[PDB]
Amino acid sequence: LLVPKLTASVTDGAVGVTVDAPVSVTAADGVLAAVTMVNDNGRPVAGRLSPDGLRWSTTEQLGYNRRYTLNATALGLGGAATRQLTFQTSSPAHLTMPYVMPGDGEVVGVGEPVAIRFDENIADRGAAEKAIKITTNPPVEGAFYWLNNREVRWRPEHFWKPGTAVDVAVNTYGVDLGEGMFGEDNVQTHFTIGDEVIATADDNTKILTVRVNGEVVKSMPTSMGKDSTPTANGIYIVGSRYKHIIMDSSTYGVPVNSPNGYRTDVDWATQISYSGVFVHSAPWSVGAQGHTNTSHGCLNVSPSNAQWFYDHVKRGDIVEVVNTVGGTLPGIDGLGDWNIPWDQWRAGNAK
Ligand SMILES: C[C@@H]1[C@H]([C@H](C=O)[C@@H](C)O)N=C(C(=O)O)[C@@H]1SCC(=O)OC1CCCCC1
Repeated sequence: LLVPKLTASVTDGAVGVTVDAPVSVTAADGVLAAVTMVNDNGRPVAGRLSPDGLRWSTTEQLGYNRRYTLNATALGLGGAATRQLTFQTSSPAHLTMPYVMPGDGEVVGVGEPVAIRFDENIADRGAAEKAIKITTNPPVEGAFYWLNNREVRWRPEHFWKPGTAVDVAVNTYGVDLGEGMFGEDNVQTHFTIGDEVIATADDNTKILTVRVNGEVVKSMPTSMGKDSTPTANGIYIVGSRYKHIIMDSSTYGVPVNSPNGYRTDVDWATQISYSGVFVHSAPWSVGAQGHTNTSHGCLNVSPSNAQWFYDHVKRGDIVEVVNTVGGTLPGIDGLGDWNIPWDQWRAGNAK
């Protein structure tokens, strides 16, 4: 007859045990008769034993900077075996919390990237990407690209197909993200791609044309950026929308008392770049809309068309600006991700 054997997922005397996975104990040639795990001061850790008695596992989150002691006894026909193991978990220098966009259960447009923003700089971008699990249905190829030291984006080559489910599991708890920085917790979100909505502003006609699944539903006279402060050409992702908002130039880097500065309250404003480009109500330029450019870069439209845009365009929908005398919107604006060529995006920048 054989004496039972105990196998644990940790070793006695281990340090830096990562807390991104449960701790388990398994019995062979016998079953687990007693398993307890206790922290540095007596408190039991929640666990569960399998019905067949062969495997025990922790069932709650294990902590950073803990000294745990595991006691297990296996019994079989051939006798008994008991082991005691003590180990120490990861000791982070710092924690970082991820924040994910878009919201859980939201329906968004075909241009919405997966966004994960950490509240600290990430030293090991590769470890962060490896810890993020993206599921798509129908499955589509996508890739990670960093906009800055804190925020990474994931998207396909082309705009999402309507009806696509997207699941984002940010499994950063217990993960070393470089230089002693560990994930504060896991986060999760799930969203769905809705109708294809692409609004094109053509400087040659000064009309913003809204197409839904390829059909024109709206044609808005617009006044874009004057020659000296033009609207950049390119693909813009629709972000947040406001029934009214105070536009403060210092938010976007420019003092109000400055020459190019401003602080003005405007109605029905849909944001389309982090640099502060909005579609919004401009009752003062209705005469110019459809004829001449007069703005600081915004897409000025009529009050009723701005409210229409607010009501009918959603986060993740697309605005494309073409034929202006401006440059191209920066790929790393915040809402300019589609201006980065796919070969460059797919190659990534985790180094
Ligand atoms: C600055 C605002 C905004 C801008 C994007 O272009 C932000 C979002 O970066 N677009 C504007 C525009 O209308 O083009 C404003 S101009 C600020 C002002 O002095 O407002 C008065 C001027 C005209 C008379 C009534 C308001």
